[PDB]
Amino acid sequence: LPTWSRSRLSLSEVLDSGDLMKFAVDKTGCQFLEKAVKGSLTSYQKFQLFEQVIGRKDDFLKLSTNIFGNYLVQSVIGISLATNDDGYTKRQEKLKNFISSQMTDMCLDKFACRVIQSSLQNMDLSLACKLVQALPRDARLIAICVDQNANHVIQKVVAVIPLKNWEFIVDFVATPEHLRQICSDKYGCRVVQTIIEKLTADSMNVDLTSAAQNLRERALQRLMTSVTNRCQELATNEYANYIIQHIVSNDDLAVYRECIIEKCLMRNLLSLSQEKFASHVVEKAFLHAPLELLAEMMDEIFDGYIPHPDTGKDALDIMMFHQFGNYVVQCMLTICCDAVSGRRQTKEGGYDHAISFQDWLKKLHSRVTKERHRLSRFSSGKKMIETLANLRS
RNA sequence: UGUAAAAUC
Repeated sequence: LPTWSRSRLSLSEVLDSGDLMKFAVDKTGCQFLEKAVKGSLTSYQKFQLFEQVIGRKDDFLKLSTNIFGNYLVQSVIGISLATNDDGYTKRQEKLKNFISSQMTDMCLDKFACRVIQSSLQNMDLSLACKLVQALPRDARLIAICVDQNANHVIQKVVAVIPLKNWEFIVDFVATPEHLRQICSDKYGCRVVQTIIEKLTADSMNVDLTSAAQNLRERALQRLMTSVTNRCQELATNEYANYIIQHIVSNDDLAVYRECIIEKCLMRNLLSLSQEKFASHVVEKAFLHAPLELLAEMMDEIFDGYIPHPDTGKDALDIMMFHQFGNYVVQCMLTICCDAVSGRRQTKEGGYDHAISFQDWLKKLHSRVTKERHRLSRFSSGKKMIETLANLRS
């Protein structure tokens, strides 16, 4: 802090001194400015703030990447946008040019990415769209998606910019090798998740024109083709299993839920049920499958696999006592008890499938009855016994 | 008996 600067200090003093940049990167100095710029500003105070804070590229970049300064930058941007005077256009154009030119570097900065984010939602839409065009289209875009901070720029784009402007991001991410890298990442998955939700024709998109719905659909199909083509890899992955679960769980993605079940899960239920990550996906599939697929799933567990040649152990034996598989059997049982007890719809496709649920329940009850002694050794076993006991009444 | 995210004074 400059020598000449103690409480009861004026904003004009700071602005006139030429020492703003020193205040803005200081904890106490920036604390002062942040409070001062909330008050009533005259035209000239605003003019000076515009010039010193967002007027020259280097100082703007210096403050934007600063732990304290980035807040002041955001406040002054807000004030610039609220001041519809004659210099309005030149200021917003300049701000767009500054960020545009250092896009990647600002995205990857812990503090500057915050400046990018408030600019995206606050700037006039037409100028915010130009910021989006400045996103990199190479390895650097993956870098942004997998960064714990930068990924939020992409999420903000998805939230507040119309799809046409970021369609290149959808196609970039659907590129097989990009999808593999991004979906194998903790933060990269969050980016794909938010895109999927934006691209879903849910109650949140009813404000779209039909042309915009058509655009949304194409982008959805292109992304989902890539997702379903790598479904096996994604369903079993530590991070991307959550995405597959979301797709299977969401009624508004019903057709993709079915694609996944048919071409990924079916015939692999026994093995997937024994995976740490995929076992959760299998549960979701049971919970949300349409009746016809559900019947195939059940039939696969009860009679899809040949029992062990020596011991006579079947798929259901393995699963009941497996560290992860036991949760799938509990899920199967709970579905059946919910159906038979009315807690779950049994009609679907014009028909009441109650008889099928009773069928599957009887099988499970017969198995649990015969194995009650071994099952009572385990928490899962006791849970199933109790589930069945609570049903009788 | 079994997993992620929710990121700045």
